[PDB]
Amino acid sequence: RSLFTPRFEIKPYEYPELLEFKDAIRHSYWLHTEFNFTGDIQDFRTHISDVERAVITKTMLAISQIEVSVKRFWGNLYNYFPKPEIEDVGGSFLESEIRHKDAYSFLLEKLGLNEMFRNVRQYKAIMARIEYMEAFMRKKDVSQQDFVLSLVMFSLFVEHISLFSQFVIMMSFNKHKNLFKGISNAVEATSKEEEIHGRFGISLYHLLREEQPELFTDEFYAELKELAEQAFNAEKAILDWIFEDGELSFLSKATVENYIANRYNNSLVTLGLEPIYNISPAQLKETEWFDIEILS
Amino acid sequence: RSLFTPRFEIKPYEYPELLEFKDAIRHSYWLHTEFNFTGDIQDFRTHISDVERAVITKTMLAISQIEVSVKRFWGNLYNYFPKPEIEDVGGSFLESEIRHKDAYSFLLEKLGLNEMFRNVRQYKAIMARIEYMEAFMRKKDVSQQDFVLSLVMFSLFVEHISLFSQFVIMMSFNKHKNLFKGISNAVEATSKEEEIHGRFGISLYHLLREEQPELFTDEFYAELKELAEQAFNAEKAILDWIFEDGELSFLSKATVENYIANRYNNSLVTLGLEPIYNISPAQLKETEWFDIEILS
Ligand SMILES: [Mg+2]
Ligand SMILES: [Mg+2]
Ligand SMILES: [Mn+2]
Ligand SMILES: [Mn+2]
Ligand SMILES: [Mn+2]
Ligand SMILES: [Mn+2]
Repeated sequence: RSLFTPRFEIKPYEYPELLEFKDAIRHSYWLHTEFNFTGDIQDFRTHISDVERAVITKTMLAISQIEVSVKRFWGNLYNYFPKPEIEDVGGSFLESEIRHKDAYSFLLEKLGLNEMFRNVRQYKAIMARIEYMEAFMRKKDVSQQDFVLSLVMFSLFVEHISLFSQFVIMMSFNKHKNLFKGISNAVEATSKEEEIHGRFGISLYHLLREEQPELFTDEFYAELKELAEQAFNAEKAILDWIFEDGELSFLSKATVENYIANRYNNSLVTLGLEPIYNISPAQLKETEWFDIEILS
Repeated sequence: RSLFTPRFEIKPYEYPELLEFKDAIRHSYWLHTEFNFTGDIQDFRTHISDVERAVITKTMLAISQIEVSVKRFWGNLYNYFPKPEIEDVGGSFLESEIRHKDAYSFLLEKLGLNEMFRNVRQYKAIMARIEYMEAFMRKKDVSQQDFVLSLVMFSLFVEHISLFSQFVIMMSFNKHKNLFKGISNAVEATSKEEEIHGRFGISLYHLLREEQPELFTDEFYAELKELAEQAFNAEKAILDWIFEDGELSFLSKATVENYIANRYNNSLVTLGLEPIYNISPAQLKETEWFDIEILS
């Protein structure tokens, strides 16, 4: 049994447990047309302060900078792991990313953000994210080991963390102020699907660690740690930018930073590595409603 | 404007009209778990003749030989036409083919046809189909002209013709005898999506004819006609095989042949070529109910 070995016949499956990720993404299926964003537009116009409007503007630009794009990694995974069950999951995930793109493209239009988004790659903090996401993928085609590192970084640090500070910010407006219910619904649906995407990569990692332990060298983990540090520093910079004009009365920048730092620790621990950030349990209690909503 | 030219920015779309095929396939979305097949299994065991059982067995094997496979052409289209709107349609189409695969894999298992399907290449007519489908694709990466020929043959023949004799056969049991209602519903839903798939390819053909006329040489059309004839001969052989133990009391082989010969003529006319076959109006009237059902 090897993930890298092509298999022509559909059945019997070699990795039947992976099909649960296809079942999961079918259950999570959603389209933005299931929500009416009229109340969100009203909220953006007259129910928030200028400080809050600046936060929401930059948070939605940051979400869209990932979601409003062509995302083909999961759809292409079969080229590296040529298994029928890999294509079943990867192609279903790619379609889910089309649905996400349509949702956030619609929201950019409705919030009047198209012009700002056209220039989004101008913001220094966005450039920092682009830098690490490009670094994550740069060598994916060089070797099996380099591909596996790209897969791990994408699954555990992009899919499970990059957008989550923005997801928490947007859903916090609904939790604390009963505002932006439509965007809260779209963000919740998106979060659940990104959780599924990253968990697929975690399963692949555990399989790969058993099948080809020689890929997982000291050098592999040292580079992974360096890349994860670059990613966290960039997502902190995104938070500094989002809150540059003032913080929210109901959710501080530090609390959001603590939330994603805990997710970096969790990803490192999932990989077998040590956690490195000192987490506030009190601030985690402040945001734990989000994890209960997304995962329960 | 050129389909071969990469575009990075999502909006504005260069080919916004192609997004209607994404809308269409979202509207047609279905899973086989929406249907109860228990009545169909009982029908297969107890409510049909030995002649009818042979027809259904081979017809379901023939549908499955295409549908129960790894089908990546639409997902890979972006590699050749690197447009966001192409990925939107192609990725959504690929996911629809995963749903088709799951439906017919389920029906193979429920009808006890797994072992027959494992040996489906023993059948001469199936080998004839494999041969033309391989011929359609084997040069797709040699040149732009070869890729477009593969795209045209896949669109106008594999998606619009290959399975449709089998779709008509399966839905005819419900139409004339109120049997196999579950499979009728699944085949109807499959037919609607294959219609959408082929229509997308037709739209691409018309665009390419205008943008890239240098591809559509006398030699291109000569090779197209040769491949189309090879494919139609093979689908006639599939029909001969499906009915070789006897024809149905309510639907003759000639009537089904006439139906697909008309579709074949129509694909040729769509391409600007002459129709090949004389078509019986009376037999077309016998199967008109099917086109009404699919096109509603
Ligand atoms: Mg909920
Ligand atoms: Mg109907
Ligand atoms: Mn997404
Ligand atoms: Mn994702
Ligand atoms: Mn299909
Ligand atoms: Mn199709």
